[PDB]
Amino acid sequence: AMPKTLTEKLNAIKAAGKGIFVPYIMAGDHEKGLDGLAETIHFLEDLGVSAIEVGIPFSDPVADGPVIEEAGLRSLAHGTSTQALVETLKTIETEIPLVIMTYFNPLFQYGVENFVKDLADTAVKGLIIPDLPHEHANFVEPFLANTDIALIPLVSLTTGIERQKELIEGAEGFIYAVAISGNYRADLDKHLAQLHQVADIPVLTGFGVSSQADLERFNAVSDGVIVGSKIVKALHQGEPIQDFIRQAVAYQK
Amino acid sequence: SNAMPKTLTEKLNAIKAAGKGIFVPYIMAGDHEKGLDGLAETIHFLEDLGVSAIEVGIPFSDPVADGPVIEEAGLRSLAHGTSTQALVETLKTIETEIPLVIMTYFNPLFQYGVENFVKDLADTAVKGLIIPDLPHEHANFVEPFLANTDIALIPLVSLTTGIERQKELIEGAEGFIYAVASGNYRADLDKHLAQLHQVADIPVLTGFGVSSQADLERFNAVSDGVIVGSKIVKALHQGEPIQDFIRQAVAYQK
Repeated sequence: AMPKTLTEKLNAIKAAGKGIFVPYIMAGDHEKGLDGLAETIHFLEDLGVSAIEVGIPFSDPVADGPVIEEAGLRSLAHGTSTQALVETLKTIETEIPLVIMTYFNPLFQYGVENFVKDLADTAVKGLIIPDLPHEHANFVEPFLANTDIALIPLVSLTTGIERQKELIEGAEGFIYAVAISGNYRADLDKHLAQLHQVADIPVLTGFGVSSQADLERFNAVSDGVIVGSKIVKALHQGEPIQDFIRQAVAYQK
Repeated sequence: SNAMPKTLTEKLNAIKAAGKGIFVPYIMAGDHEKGLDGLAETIHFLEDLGVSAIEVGIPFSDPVADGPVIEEAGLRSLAHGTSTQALVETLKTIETEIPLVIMTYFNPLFQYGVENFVKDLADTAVKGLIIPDLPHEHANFVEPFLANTDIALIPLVSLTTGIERQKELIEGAEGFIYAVASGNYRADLDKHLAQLHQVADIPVLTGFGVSSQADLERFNAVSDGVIVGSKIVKALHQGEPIQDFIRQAVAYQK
């Protein structure tokens, strides 16, 4: 198509028998932060550089909190890789359905289609991708079409009900309710119950369950609970957690 | 509908229908004395307690491979409140005849929205894009959005992994080619650089550590030019002299 101006400009320098010189700078690494970027660029322009590489600093998307953040670091230090996890999961036989929770990047690096196909014969029945926006569900949903893997949607309890209906339309597996300042104190119990009524599949409460009291409260207004930090921490530190789980599983009505 | 209903929905509905609460523990895969080899043990432990399902976390691994100087520069930048959104806005402000090449890992791009990012830079000095951790097989996530634009997607080509293998990357290259890798008898790099140089239809630049004029001249003998990263970032930060080095480098004639 239309030739790109960067190719043209570099070809011209080469054609003139001059060496191409491209400095790299980190955007925002300046006394004035991003307000220093123009100054740096013009400084390099004045010296007649061919082009300038402008780096964007990398921030991770992990928002799970310290207990789980540390568990991830321990896991990586044991040499855990996505590929090795998939292979290990093929090994494991269980009647319990497994739900994979991952951020998008590891999935993307592995290959979404590959990941789904490689788990076809496993105990994996669900997939949660916390940083995948609803508008970009097409990155995963097509590959789950013929499979036994449900894409679980994360639904914010504080958003309007029409928005929640949109998120959960065509949802499979279950609905993961999340609740994240403001002079307005939201009644979480009310919102949870409202979501519960509206949904055609099970609604689980996925925040703030650390005690039997928490567990009973949320079971009154939903189908159940997801418990993360407490279990991860207990397993790591060797605290007994059997009693808590036994009691939780035995919740009736 | 016409498709088979998912087993997870059925299993959870059955627990609910029995009037029992659903209970789902989360575990981090690999967080065990035995690492991944402990996963089965943990799952069976939870199965024995009659949990409804198990959430199995995948650890997130950092993609940054830039080295200490640039790693530190990133942390400084973040501590100044730098965001992708603010960078884009700042770039709309900047007028320059020099073409700018954005280097980013995929995740920040993904978070921003690839299409948004490209459209938001449409009228700016950005003419190139480098995404070190974008696998060639998944170039469809970016390439389509660059189709009608003036932004070239620059490929990283490894000199060690053999040029013919990376034929697809090189043939479908725009902007320039970023090559990555008398003494030490690893003169395989010189040979590979020269081979890549002949085969390429656009300029080939060296992205090995250039820290001296000697480094610069060596690579210019077998390529069209160099990219200089750590040396410049460190010098700007530490107030080391850099103007002379750049002046000399820009002026170099073979």
